[PDB]
Amino acid sequence: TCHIRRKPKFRKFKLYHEGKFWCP
Repeated sequence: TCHIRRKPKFRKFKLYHEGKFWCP
């Protein structure tokens, strides 16, 4: 599922260890 208010952008580490959810 993909539901986010602020899509991922301008980030260094991808899929880091912070909340399992990567899909706006």
